[PDB]
Amino acid sequence: MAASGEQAPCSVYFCGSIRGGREDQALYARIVSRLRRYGKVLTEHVADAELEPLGEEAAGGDQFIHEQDLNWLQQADVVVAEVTQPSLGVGYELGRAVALGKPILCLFRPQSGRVLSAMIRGAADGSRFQVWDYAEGEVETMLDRYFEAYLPQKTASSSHPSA
Amino acid sequence: MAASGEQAPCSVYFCGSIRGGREDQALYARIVSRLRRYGKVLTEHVADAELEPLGEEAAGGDQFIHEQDLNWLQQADVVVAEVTQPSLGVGYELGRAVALGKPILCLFRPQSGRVLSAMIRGAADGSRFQVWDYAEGEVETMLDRYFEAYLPQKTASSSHPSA
Repeated sequence: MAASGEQAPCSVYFCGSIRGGREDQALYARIVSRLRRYGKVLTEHVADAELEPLGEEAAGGDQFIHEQDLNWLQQADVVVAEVTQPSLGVGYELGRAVALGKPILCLFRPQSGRVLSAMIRGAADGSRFQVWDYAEGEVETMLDRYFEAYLPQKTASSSHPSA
Repeated sequence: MAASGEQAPCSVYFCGSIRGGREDQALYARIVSRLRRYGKVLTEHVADAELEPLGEEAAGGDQFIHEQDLNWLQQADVVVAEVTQPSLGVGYELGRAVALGKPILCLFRPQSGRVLSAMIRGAADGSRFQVWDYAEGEVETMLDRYFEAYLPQKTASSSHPSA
């Protein structure tokens, strides 16, 4: 079936250190579901990691996981990383995005108030890089405020002017 | 007292997510002692964090901690980050070094075999970025092999040609 006469949305790269596959994996599949609603989620690897037996060394391909992550992260039109408890993938994904990434939204939850790493917090430039606070009960809101200041017509358009 | 008629060594930036101040803090002060022997350690903030009451929010300056870390990390002639258990500062320090850093040595311990993050491992380019394995009983060796392939005359020089 030919695609609708509409343009393609944007892409979102949600980072969320895996190292195994736990509740963060479940929260990731949900968070990934919202980002997947806004546009295309490139970090499909994440969240889609619950399937098959988990355990890092578990079949998967750490190199293939990162390889696609670095390439897609580079193909990401929009990037947001979840943060709360210590995380190497989140720190690397946020640091790499700081330099190779452009639009970077970071999230830290106060419910645990684990004080976001001083590095991610200090990186706070408020110039594409921002550390917003949130909780599973309002994560969608954090993205809603940021995206509301963003997705204006990309969200939907009844008219489709010639390219 | 005027400095000896010798040139200045190199500088080393040892990264080691703090978030509090624990054994990693003690292992950091020691590791920092070896790097401090090779040249100048810019991450003086780390390790030197045991003093005064710890607790992140504890007096210190998360922004000042990162601020100096980012600037010094940029002034680092050599950079090595410790890795083993999940860490946001290590992930960010390694990611930022991947892009802004140049010489980057990463360390992961097999004793716990926590499988280094797929991102740090996948970043394994072996072109300044390398993930070496080690244990508190041989950490100095990891640095000794890397530095042995490095600090040749900078270690010491009886002659001091004009410059």
